[PDB]
Amino acid sequence: TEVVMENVTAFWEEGGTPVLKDINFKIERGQLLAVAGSTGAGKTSLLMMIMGELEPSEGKIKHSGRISFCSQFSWIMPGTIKENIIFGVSYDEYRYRSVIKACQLEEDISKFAEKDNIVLGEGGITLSGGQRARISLARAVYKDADLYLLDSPFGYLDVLTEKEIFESCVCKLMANKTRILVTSKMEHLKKADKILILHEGSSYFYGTFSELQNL
Ligand SMILES: C[n+]1cn([C@@H]2O[C@H](COP(=O)(O)OP(=O)(O)OP(=O)(O)O)[C@@H](O)[C@H]2O)c2nc(N)[nH]c(=O)c21
Ligand SMILES: [Mg+2]
Repeated sequence: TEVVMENVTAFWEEGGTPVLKDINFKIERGQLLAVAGSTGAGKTSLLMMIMGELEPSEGKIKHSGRISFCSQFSWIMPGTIKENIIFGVSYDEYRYRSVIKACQLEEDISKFAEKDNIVLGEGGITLSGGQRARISLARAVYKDADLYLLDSPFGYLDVLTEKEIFESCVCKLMANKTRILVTSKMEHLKKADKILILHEGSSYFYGTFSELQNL
């Protein structure tokens, strides 16, 4: 197993309301876990526990190795689009190009005369929300890691572009990698190896899409 939570409960504030309550799941190496639930359900807080930023008050957690995290809030730093995606990791042309194709960024980049050297974050280009989201996702996917934590990464995308990038990036390009994707979309839940739906900190459902259909 690469990631396990067993009977996990946690609090952000000593003696507040628990942000996660008796949570259970397991992901084997290379699988995809979909994490769903309404705002404030605890999805980002669950990822923070995996990243060691929130400690359990009850229960056990297993994970090892390097993490790459994609925030639900896209961001860019001053530098070229290539520098933003590689973000300090060593460069490889094939890997970089594979990521930007999987993220549909090749189309955007081909329209600038400076191509991958277009400068972001310095008052020239103002990117759209969807462009900034795809760059943020590409940054997280380019990094080599044992576990990818993708927190609602499809912000501002129309539903067909979201579907296409889910399929080319999260399912195909990342097929061999352990992934946790925070997402609400039916096709993502259907393609995941497991689904965890959170509601106000609790496990509303944990199992497969097939199991849920049989209910
Ligand atoms: C991300 N985060 C959330 N909280 C609070 O933890 C509770 C669960 O908040 P959440 O951010 O985990 O919910 P979720 O990611 O499901 O919501 P969404 O992104 O809108 O879809 C809420 O009370 C937050 O205010 C947080 N509280 C502290 N103290 N530190 C944090 O980093 C933090
Ligand atoms: Mg969140």
